[PDB]
Amino acid sequence: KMYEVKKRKLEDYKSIIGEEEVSKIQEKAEKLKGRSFVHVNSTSFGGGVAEILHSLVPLLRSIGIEARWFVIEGPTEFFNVTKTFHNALQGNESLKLTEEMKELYLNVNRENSKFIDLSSFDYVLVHDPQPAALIEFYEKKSPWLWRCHIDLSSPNREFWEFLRRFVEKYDRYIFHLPEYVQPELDRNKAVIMPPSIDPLSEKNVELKQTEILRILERFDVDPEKPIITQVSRFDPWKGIFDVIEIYRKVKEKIPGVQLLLVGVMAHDDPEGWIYFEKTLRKIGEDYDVKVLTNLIGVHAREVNAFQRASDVILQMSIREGFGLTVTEAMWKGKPVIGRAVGGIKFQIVDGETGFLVRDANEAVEVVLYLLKHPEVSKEMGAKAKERVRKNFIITKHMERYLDILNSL
Repeated sequence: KMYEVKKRKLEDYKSIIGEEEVSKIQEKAEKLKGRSFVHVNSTSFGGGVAEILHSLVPLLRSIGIEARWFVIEGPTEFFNVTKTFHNALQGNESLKLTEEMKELYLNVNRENSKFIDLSSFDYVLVHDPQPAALIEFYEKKSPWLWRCHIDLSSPNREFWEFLRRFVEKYDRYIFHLPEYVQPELDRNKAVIMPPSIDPLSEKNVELKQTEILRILERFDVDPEKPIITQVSRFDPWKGIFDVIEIYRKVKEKIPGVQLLLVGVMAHDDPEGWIYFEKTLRKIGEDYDVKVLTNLIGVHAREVNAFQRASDVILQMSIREGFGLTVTEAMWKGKPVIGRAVGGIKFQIVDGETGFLVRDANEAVEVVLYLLKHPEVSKEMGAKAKERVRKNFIITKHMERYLDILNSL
């Protein structure tokens, strides 16, 4: 039941990246002019990958590459199975792979493969596990790349042994960061490509001051008082309780300080909602702390407003992937205080773009320092934006793809 998904042009980013960068990109694109580059995944809706593809595809076409995008479809059971796969591959050991599951998985993949001859494109890229087995139903005549968005450092063995038979047939395995790659795979075929942000999406586009204020008021956020923020999915290893504590320490000296705990989570995330509830219990009736989620109307655009209005942003994760929330904050010129883990450690240049702290106590002095030194804050912020502009925006993401395709 596979379907292809139905305006972004490199020109739209010229003002952001400069003519030089634009030429460099067009240069690399030249060598691939006319070639078909197709993407395959499981959804054209929501944020994350889908959101990026909605801009990346038209963006590639603007530089002359026949980029197309297809989404596989399947019964709800297929996704319950792939949901199980996702968790198992990321480490959950209590899950079991049954023959019924393998079959359903392979059959759904077999079905989707009938809709279009993916093997006829010059370059085929498959995102994540759900459609990895598509490479199995064609006569491979060109390069097939596997884009992995999850953590495969220590997978439930039986699920990985099953999936690797398909994955091993790809010419490249593209991971977010080192800590997520599966070390068993051929070293020269495994490649690192961090996720990126699209400066023009709802989450990152620069909002007008009137809109930001209209959003802050709607959520009872006072822009005239200090604001510290952490946007993250509610989970136990995100330092949410540490941030609450940091906020309380800071409040002893800056009584008007407000804390924004922002998070968007699927309804299919009980553990997340359970933690969300425990956070509200911990906070109690201190309403200077705002818990902002999609349960109560928070979406991309308001998350955008919350980050812009923040004086300081934190990311006290104990566990973290690349950490795009840090990328978003840095793009908005905000100094970020975080723990040196995953992409947080990679993105923050301590003392330059933000600060890497070890515990809550350090975090406290740094937010107080930043609150006291707005000039240092602006400085670090500008440098933080510059680092994102040169490394983690969608056009650099697209350029990384060109480099890969060209190396084939």
